[PDB]
Amino acid sequence: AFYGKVVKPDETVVPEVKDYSVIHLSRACLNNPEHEGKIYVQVEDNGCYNICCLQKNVCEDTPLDIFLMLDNDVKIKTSGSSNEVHIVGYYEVS
Amino acid sequence: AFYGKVVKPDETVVPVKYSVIHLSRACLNNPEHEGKIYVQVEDNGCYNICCLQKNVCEDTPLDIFLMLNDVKIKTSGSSNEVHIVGYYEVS
Amino acid sequence: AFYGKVVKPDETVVPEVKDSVIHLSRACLNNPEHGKIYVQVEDNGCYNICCLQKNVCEDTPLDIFLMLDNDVKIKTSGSSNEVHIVGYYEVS
Amino acid sequence: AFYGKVVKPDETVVPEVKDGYSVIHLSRACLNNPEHEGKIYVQVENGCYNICCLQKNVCEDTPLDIFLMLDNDVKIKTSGSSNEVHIVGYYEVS
Amino acid sequence: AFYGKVVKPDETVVPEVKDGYSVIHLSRACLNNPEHEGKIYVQVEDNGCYNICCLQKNVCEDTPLDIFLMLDNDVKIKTSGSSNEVHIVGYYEVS
Repeated sequence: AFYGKVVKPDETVVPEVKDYSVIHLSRACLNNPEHEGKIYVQVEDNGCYNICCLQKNVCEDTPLDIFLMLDNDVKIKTSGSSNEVHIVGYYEVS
Repeated sequence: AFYGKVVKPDETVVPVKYSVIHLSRACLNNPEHEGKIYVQVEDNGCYNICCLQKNVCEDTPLDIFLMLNDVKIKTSGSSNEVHIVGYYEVS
Repeated sequence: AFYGKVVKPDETVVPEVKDSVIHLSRACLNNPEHGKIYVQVEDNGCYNICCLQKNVCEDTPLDIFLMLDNDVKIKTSGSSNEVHIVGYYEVS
Repeated sequence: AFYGKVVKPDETVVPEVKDGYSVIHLSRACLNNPEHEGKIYVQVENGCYNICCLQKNVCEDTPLDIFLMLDNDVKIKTSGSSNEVHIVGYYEVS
Repeated sequence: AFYGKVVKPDETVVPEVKDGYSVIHLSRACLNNPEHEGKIYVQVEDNGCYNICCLQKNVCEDTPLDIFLMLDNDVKIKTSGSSNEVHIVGYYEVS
């Protein structure tokens, strides 16, 4: 079960639950970005923690290994430069 | 069961030997054009898996699973070919 | 079961025990202001698990298993910038 | 079963086939005090695909995750600057 | 089951065999406020001596690893190059 969402800045994504109690993040990647600053991908659980940092041309992508419980209503957001981030992974149970 | 295809820029790849396919690397090959190039997956939308650019970053390892969901692979960006490599898998 | 802690410099953290094992998945800086900073675990001996700096490398993935019962310890050493540890919990 | 080979430039490696083991997994590639400063590719041969790109004092090592079928008598070679490459992995069944 | 060792430059390390577990997984190699400025390689022995990674003071101080070593093979780990210690960190695993 493939998972993918494009995380627009100032849009907070709570991942939709197809079927699967958990979600696994495998990749984060920018998309021909315009703003030239760093951007953080964050999960809100509480507390709000940085899972990765992208800064346009220097580092446009990074692998991930993040498990998120969907029943825990985990939240995903960007905070740095105003750029969209492409999340890619797969669904998983418990 | 080894998997490998060279993705020409103006070519969209649909990978079915096994049920799922695991991507292990995308890598350039003596590229000539200098801009960035993205590797993309289409499964209900079109998502970037990685970004490659001559000199800056010519390859990256991958850990992406795709259900053989009639997923599609394409490159976007520089007029450069990209070597996708991985392996097949059941369940 | 998601895990996350912000390890302030000169605060030594023993990870919270959600009802047994913990896997470290990421270490990452956060708009740092101040050189290198190391993330360390003190399992008897004290081992560097990763190295972060302001401009060269602000985050890195991790793949570390830690026993919570073994009272393993986490600390940063070097430049005084906060580090976001992120991972997930696991049993046995 | 540990696997290790030094892939000299312009010498084609077909990994020795252990009886019992059918597949071989590549886990890491790394340079060794290289002399020529150009880039070098590691390749596997249906077709001949670049599995990694290494370069002196720029990117000397990389992790790998390549499974190769031993019965298919697949081939490994480096193609670029005249530098040797250290492949490390393990033998495996199914 | 955590594993960690600091490989001094003059030392060949054979990882301790914790019974119950059979394999050992290397997760990281990382320097520790190094003093010498040359590059240093992390190597595994056996018949051969193979480089798993390369570390240097200012350019690249750590790298992730994903190396499986069978404890049955009593493999050896050493660094060769600049006189710097390298912190190997990982965990034990069964089968």
